[PDB]
Amino acid sequence: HMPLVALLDGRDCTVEMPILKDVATVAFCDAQSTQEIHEKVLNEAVGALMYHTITLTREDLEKFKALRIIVRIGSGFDNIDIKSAGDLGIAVCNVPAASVEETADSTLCHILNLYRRATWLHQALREGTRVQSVEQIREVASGAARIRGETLGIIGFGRTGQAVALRAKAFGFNVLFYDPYLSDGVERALGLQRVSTLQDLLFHSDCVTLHCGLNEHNHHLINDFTVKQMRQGAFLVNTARGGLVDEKALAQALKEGRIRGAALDVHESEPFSFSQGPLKDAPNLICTPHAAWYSEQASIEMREEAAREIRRAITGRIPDSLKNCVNKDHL
Amino acid sequence: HMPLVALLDGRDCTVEMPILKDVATVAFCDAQSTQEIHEKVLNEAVGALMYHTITLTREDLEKFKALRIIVRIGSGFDNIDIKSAGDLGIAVCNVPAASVEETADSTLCHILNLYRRATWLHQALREGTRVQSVEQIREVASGAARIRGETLGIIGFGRTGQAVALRAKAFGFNVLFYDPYLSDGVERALGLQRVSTLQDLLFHSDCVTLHCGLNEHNHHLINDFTVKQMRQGAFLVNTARGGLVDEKALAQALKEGRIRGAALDVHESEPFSFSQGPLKDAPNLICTPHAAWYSEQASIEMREEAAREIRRAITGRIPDSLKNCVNKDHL
Amino acid sequence: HMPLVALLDGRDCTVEMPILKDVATVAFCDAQSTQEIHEKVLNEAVGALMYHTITLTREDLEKFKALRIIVRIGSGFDNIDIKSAGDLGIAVCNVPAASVEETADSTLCHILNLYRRATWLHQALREGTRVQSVEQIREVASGAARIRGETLGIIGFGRTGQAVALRAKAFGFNVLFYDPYLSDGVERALGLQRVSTLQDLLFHSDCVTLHCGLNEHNHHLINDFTVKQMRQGAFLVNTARGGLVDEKALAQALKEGRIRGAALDVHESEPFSFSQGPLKDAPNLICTPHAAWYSEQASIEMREEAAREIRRAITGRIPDSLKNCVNKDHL
Amino acid sequence: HMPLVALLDGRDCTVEMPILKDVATVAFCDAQSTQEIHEKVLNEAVGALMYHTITLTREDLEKFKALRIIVRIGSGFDNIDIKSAGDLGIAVCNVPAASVEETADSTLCHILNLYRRATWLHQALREGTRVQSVEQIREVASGAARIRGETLGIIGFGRTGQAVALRAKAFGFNVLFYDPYLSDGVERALGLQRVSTLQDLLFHSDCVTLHCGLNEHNHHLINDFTVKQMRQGAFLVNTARGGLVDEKALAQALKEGRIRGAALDVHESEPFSFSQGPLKDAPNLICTPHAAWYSEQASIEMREEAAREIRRAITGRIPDSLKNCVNKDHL
Ligand SMILES: Nc1ncnc2c1ncn2[C@@H]1O[C@H](COP(=O)(O)O)[C@@H](O)[C@H]1O
Ligand SMILES: Nc1ncnc2c1ncn2[C@@H]1O[C@H](COP(=O)(O)O)[C@@H](O)[C@H]1O
Ligand SMILES: Nc1ncnc2c1ncn2[C@@H]1O[C@H](COP(=O)(O)O)[C@@H](O)[C@H]1O
Ligand SMILES: Nc1ncnc2c1ncn2[C@@H]1O[C@H](COP(=O)(O)O)[C@@H](O)[C@H]1O
Ligand SMILES: [Ca+2]
Ligand SMILES: [Ca+2]
Ligand SMILES: [Ca+2]
Ligand SMILES: [Ca+2]
Repeated sequence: HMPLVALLDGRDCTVEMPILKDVATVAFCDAQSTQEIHEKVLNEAVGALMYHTITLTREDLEKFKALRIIVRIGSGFDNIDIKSAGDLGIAVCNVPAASVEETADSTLCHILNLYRRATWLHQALREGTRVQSVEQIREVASGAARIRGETLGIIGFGRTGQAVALRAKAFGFNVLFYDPYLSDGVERALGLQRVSTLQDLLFHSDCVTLHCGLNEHNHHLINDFTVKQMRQGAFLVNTARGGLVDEKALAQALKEGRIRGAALDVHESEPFSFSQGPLKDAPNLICTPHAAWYSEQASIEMREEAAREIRRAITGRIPDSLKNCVNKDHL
Repeated sequence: HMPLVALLDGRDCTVEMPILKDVATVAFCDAQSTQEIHEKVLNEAVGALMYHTITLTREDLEKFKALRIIVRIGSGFDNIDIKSAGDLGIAVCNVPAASVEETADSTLCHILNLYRRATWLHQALREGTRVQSVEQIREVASGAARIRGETLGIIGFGRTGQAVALRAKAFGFNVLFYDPYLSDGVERALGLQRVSTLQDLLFHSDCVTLHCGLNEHNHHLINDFTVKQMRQGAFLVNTARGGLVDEKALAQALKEGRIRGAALDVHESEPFSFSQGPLKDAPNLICTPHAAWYSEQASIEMREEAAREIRRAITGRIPDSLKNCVNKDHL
Repeated sequence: HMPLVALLDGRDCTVEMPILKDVATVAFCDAQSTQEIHEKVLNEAVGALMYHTITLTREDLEKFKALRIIVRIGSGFDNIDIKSAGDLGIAVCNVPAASVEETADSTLCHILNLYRRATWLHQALREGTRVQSVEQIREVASGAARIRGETLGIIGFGRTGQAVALRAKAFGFNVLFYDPYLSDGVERALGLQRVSTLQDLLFHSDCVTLHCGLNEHNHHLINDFTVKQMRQGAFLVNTARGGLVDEKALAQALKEGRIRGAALDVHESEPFSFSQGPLKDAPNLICTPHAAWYSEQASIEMREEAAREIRRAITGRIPDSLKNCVNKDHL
Repeated sequence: HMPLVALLDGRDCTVEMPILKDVATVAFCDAQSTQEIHEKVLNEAVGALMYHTITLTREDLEKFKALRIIVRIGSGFDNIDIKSAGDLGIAVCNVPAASVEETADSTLCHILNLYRRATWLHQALREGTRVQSVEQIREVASGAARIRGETLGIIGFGRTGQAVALRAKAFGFNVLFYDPYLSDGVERALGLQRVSTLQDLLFHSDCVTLHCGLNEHNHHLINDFTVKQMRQGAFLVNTARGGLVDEKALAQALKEGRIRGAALDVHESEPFSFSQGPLKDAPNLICTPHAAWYSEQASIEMREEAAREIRRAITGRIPDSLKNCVNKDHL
């Protein structure tokens, strides 16, 4: 009788089971919350696989009586109290590399959608707008702007942020980044300008894109205060984490025109709806349902890697055998 | 009393008049056809400014009794019989450089919109789709594909085509082009692979993008025959000219899935409508109303350049003074 | 009995003969001048292969009594009177693509050799210089300069020039070019700045590199006059043609320090010697013996292509069958 | 009376003193070894500035009776026992960013010097070689190779390594790297392939370039064993640290042709001489006297930064105030 591993917030384990067949019994819960988890898993689950639709607090984690590893199928782990998980003796891991370029591609797509208004232009044709003269073109496409010379400010200069920068350079962007945790000179290897503070980044950027994890020190990084530091008519793009932005502040900025447009793949409350929330009636808003990460090859890659990480934890020694443990310090 | 210059298919001459004030009387016609042009212009117009919403055949041009220059405010001139215009002693000019990067940016936006489905994903949220689980994400975003390793086939390797290639390289595309008029070795300077025939390009390309003018030899370049030469599930993008594609052929390819998606800024009949035409009910279609060229700075640049070209023709010697005459041979 | 083809200024025909065996008798002359060509070739040679070490004037070409094609094994043809050759009914062809990237790589090597002084630094160690302290390093390497922010001015924006630009961009150069024959907007497709005149290019460039053919209108393009228009302490690089530079002017500029250094793969009189010529005692000079074009694969590629061009001329119709005829107008 | 700071292995403190004037007395020793340091500095020196020409062992550091900070004017600190320095309560710092791009430029210069033989070709002309025929060009330039398609293997994917990769991509290199300390996915952000082991890197690379620090685990990383794992006729470039290569092994590889050429800015014993050492008579060797880092702007930048770091240590709290302390763990 092998250890039990549970896919907490999902139903499909097809990609994982060929890797774990002779290692662990695999069950799933399709649970949005811990309340919806059968007590068989809580008391006996040795490992857990998990996406982004369930959050595990210290109280949620204290209900598990035998869990020793949690593997987030994906890069971000802000939905898990990793320090409490470490206190309780539970290793938390992630899969960081699978969707780096997918997300950067989705990001560039949203950046170009703002500067070129292709998505809004398509809606206008879906809604029946007639664009016959060169002069109706200019009106319907009003706001489309030349990209060369514009300044793109990247918050978070890690893997995805650097992929964004590389792509942005080819379109003629002047690319800056702000990352207060990187060592001196990372800007030089890649031929970019770096700034010391968020205020400087927002001050100089016509378009601000977010590419940092959500941690204890940057909740609502974009807030009513820091939004006033953004250039008039600036763009905001967020394919990182919804909790990084105060949507109430953003909603007002868009309504008053202080921000000309925003493209958001993530939101404070998901799933997102154009009928519920602070952006209920905000203008110049493009939204995708947390899909910037998804490609068929990326989805398979991350699930196979996560399954292997579970295998390494069961058959090996924690945390030495793990390749992407994110709470070694708290463990 | 100065020579008369007429903005044929438009109303706004504000950008042009400061340049032409002391050179020519400036009138406009706001005419979609030659039938709608007041006979005062036909008999006395010495020069003409024109966009893409009116076509001038040999018969249309023979109605002008004093015209000696036509300046297309824009790069393409397929809407003017340039060889007959030259026969009749009328120089035809264009403005090629103003929207090179704007169009390449719109093109990359449409390419990424197909590979990432951001525009379709936004529609699904506008239509009320609920995307709660990781598993509804995969379904709603089904078709989104990893770009690295994919092959982008560029038809037409001129200014816009080369800007497309440069940008595409940064996303990991394998970029080929087909241009049967360029000299030997242009592929080498830019680090790209070139193919000899359209069939080869379509054979190897997962995504085909068009960046050639519409001339007498490539009407319906993409037709029922050449569409069968495209890879199964390939992408098509067209920000060049609508006449290059047989939409009846494309409509069927999209319906049967031989082409997974198409992004079109231009169409056989403009203005485009999702309710009229061969693509009335075609799936996986993204459309923009011939706006890939438009930025505020590009629109001003092209109009000022065209006004200067008109000035050079009136005050100087034709065709020696013109900087962008496109029918010197037929003149 | 087949037509005779002669390798005029060489001995080795090994690469060409498998292609021409059943098409033409192949002889060689190893001749630096026409005076050294056996009269059998002059009177009967139907085709000719040729490198850069022999020049054919109208008088040289009038000695051939049956020649109908000349194929330059290489890109440049300034050593052939192509217009007189056309008058006499002789097609002249070249092979332009084989060494585009080789030359751009040699160019970047010479550019970096000037900015980094690696070649001069190696000489100093060959001559026995002792570099022990950080302070002898600065002295021996005195002149080495930071590249980011420097301006590279490209004269000639064709295949090699554009390959130079692409590479130069990655090192942080600000790249301009001057090419008075290209159409409007070529700078935009590639994300570069263009200037109208040679004076402007030389005015703004810290390092000037030449990548244009030698034609009737740019002999001694760099002369005593235009050298005074160069920035103080500027760099000059020439991998194009020696006839483009007045070496007497350059020698003085280097001696007086108006030019800090020059890297030359070509020269007014070849073969080059550090003991003969106007640069006999010029300082800060790096020289290579007209080898910027050479790689093993490039040398084979060009010779096979040239052999095929000869084959096409003998077995087909001139000039219709030729792929790289450079005097179709004069023919 | 202020604290004393000593430039140990140098004489020039001009750039540093305006920053330290009112903070510390500044003396210099111009010492290649600790034996040559006046005892006034040993007993009273509170801080130390230092380049790469003196090494400080535990025994050297134990002679200082009041030293509390050492600042290496430069990136590498392999010449300082940092762990013993930390044991003795001495913070060790460096200046990492000043010469990132200078070194990458020197590296690319040496890489191109090998592939293009420009430096060797210039020597041949200095030695009087006559290169008249196309056929003497091929012989004298024999070995010059086409770069597109070649594989560049980077050992060490930090700041300089990544700058090397970016530049190398533009020349057509296929760039791999090996860095066993970086997290999963760094290769993806930058569009490169990564390998797990040194053997794999050496196996696939036509040209191997070193860009890692010298630490306790990679002395003689390139040794007689690992040299046999290099591809036949491969290139080696080293602008990092001389101690990374067994020159006896390299000397033999070059003599037998297993390595076609090597470009070395650093060496096991410096200063380097072509008359002393294991490479006394090694062929196909290019050498520079540890100058890859030097530009005028880089030299000033690093000295001002180091002076500021000394100022921060004297006027602030160690190690909290330091911006580039490299032994916080051992302190
Ligand atoms: N508040 C913040 N502001 C800017 N950058 C941040 C912040 N928090 C984290 N980061 C950076 O975001 C990056 C995440 O990269 P990755 O997780 O590899 O995509 C890291 O370089 C972090 O240092
Ligand atoms: N039928 C065709 N197929 C491929 N390329 C074409 C065709 N017709 C024209 N072109 C090319 O399209 C390019 C137009 O570039 P531009 O007008 O500068 O954007 C030129 O390089 C033409 O040679
Ligand atoms: N005097 C000149 N100044 C600047 N560019 C020139 C000059 N003469 C020729 N060229 C350009 O040099 C380029 C040669 O390119 P290629 O022969 O393809 O390497 C062409 O673009 C020419 O227009
Ligand atoms: N033995 C080694 N093999 C490969 N990479 C190494 C080795 N030792 C250190 N490195 C890497 O070298 C890089 C140094 O970068 P930097 O000091 O920023 O130029 C870091 O990424 C290290 O992980
Ligand atoms: Ca703006
Ligand atoms: Ca596909
Ligand atoms: Ca200078
Ligand atoms: Ca080789």
